[PDB]
Amino acid sequence: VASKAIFYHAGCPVCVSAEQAVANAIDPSKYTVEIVHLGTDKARIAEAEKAGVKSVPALVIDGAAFHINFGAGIDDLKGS
Amino acid sequence: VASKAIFYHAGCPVCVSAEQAVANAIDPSKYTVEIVHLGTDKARIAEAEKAGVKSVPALVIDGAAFHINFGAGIDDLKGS
Repeated sequence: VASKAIFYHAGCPVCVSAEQAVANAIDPSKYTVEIVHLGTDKARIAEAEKAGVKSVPALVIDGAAFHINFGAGIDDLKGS
Repeated sequence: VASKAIFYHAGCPVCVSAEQAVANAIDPSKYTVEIVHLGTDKARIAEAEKAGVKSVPALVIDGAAFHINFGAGIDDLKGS
């Protein structure tokens, strides 16, 4: 087993930077990196709200969503 | 490699959270995390600027600065 690290992002440039660097620097041995793309699935947005994802990209560790490099917020994805 | 990750903080509560989770997810066996406290050395603001550190609780990996959940603005600790 390992710790849980859920990485939410919408595929934004800033998100790619965090994914490529930080999310790849994290080893699946200690932390299971679960990347969730919000740039297509609008149903998972409701999940992000409750996960603690208020911006992207967000690294949810133990429930705490660390928003690494503010590219877009969840409000920016929340049109109507 | 064993390049260092430069973590700038200011003693704020957010520093602790980032240090506990993120700074252990990126262990020194991969990247040596260097804890830089601007609360101790104030003349290091000029260094942070050139490093790319626009805000505290943030880490610089191989040169790329990533702000963890946006800790505190560097200009919040600075006047003019």
